[PDB]
Amino acid sequence: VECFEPSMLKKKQLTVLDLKTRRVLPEIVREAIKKRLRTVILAPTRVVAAEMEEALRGLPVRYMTSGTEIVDLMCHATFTSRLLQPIRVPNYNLNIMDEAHFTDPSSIAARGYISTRVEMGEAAAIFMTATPPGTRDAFPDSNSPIMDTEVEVPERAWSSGFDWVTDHSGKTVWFVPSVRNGNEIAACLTKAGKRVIQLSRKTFETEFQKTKNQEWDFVITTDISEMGANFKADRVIDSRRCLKPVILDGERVILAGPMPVTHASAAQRRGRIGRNPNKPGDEYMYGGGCAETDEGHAHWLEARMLLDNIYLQDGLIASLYRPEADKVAAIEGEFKLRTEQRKTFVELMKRGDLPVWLAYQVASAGITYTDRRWCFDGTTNNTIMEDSVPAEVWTKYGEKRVLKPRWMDARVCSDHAALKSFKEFAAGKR
Repeated sequence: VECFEPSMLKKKQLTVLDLKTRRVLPEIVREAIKKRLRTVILAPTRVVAAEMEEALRGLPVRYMTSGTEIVDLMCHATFTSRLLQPIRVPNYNLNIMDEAHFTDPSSIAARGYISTRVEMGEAAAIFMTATPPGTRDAFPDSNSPIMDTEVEVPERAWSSGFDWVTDHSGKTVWFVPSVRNGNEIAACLTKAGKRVIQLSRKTFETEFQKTKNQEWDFVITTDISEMGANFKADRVIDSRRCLKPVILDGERVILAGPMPVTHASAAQRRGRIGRNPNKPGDEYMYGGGCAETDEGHAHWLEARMLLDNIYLQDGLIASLYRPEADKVAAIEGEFKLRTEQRKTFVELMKRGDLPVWLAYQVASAGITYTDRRWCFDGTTNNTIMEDSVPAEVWTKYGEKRVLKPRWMDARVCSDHAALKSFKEFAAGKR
């Protein structure tokens, strides 16, 4: 609940610790070592993993990010990846997930595996988050009072009518629905004389350090900053919008929206500020309402794809964490692959860096990892565009062909670097 007690470490217990790194995590870790409980600590990002190392200095933690530790620490994604691969992973007696609201498929699957293990009676778990899966509170308490204001927020370059944006003399974190959208606002700001840092999923791990090392006026970020990113800011501007990956007719993935964020997302975005007890009056400006946009969101179907392929016990398939389990319509076990296709599936996701859903379509079709023929033999309306002309690649055979994947997932080309990565894939370069 609000305070940790040693009883939470008992098998069969699952606790949502709302709302840390603190001396709280070290407290938990000390209690776990004293009880000789084999423990995992799951961090959302490497940035958070490094922060954790700092707080846990002196404690026997194996950082998978003496030689003899009984506490392991790794990223959410790493845990789930190790589960899916042939790799032996301990049946941890205690599972600690930090920023346990993370809606990445790997994170959802991890919650599912972990929560099933506690239901079986095999482990305990602690899910640490200010915004539990399921929450409807966009305005949770904070360390210091926040001034909340509903206002029209620009989503395109502007010149007049938004003076409050540029008249501010402090530091602002501005949440946008997409990289491309952030690029436009960033350009507008920079033209206006501001110093801007941009953050997204693919750049976060390396670019977040700029917020410490460089002067800045605005951070333009996608939803990746909802996962414990700490800024020394006094204002958040929140579009209150996101893109929603959606599977259409079981045959394609589109990026729907922009559309309203969940209450959890809004709460996390706002929670970037109001954090300093000695600094009341941080500002949260928000530009729309919330909605349950995690319903029918592809990430929870992708989570099922992952979990269907993780062994737990003969004949058993882990269920999603119950508060999240209605976000997807699927039959448990429907995505279970046989050993060789599973291996292909994993390789497409890791080395291939393909979205889960796409990796599944390819693997389930009996295509081997290196066989890229599918990247070119799709229908005309699957052609991927580059600067409003069909995108082209040289195949590993040396033939120039139009990128036209058999299965279309919009995430493969939603911004320049995504397209650059998929073109390299289609070319057989990884």
